[PDB]
Amino acid sequence: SVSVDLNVDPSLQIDIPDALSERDKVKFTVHTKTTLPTFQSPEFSVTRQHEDFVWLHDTLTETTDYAGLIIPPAPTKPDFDGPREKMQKLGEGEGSMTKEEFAKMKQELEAEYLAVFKKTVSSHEVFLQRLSSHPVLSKDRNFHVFLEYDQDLSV
Ligand SMILES: [Cl-]
Repeated sequence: SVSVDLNVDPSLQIDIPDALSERDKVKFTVHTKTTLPTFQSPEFSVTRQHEDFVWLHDTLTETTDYAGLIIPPAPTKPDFDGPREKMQKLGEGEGSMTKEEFAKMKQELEAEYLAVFKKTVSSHEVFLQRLSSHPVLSKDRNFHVFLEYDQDLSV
């Protein structure tokens, strides 16, 4: 009854193995392993912010030679407004609940926050993996710069 999709020595693999939120602004570590000779080394990482993924998506959709191609959708902007607001209300209510109840609700809201964080990391990673598997878009020079250039694209 085994039913397995097998991957053997893939040429280009991109993941986001770690991410940082600081006052709800996210820095994604974008990590590439590749056997392709078009990259400057076989394994490397860069830091990216959401705005950089939007730059990349916009650059690809504005490339007229890609009119016949399907560009994968941009990841959505991280949004922690919900759990953050609940945290602010909770903190204000600390005096009104037992220490036990507070600590339980605190850990629950932290779990909420983490779930939002994981989902956005998913939105961002899937986008890059969809690009990597496209036989044309994976070769795109702007996609390469996005993966390889270890400086802050925004500033
Ligand atoms: Cl952000």
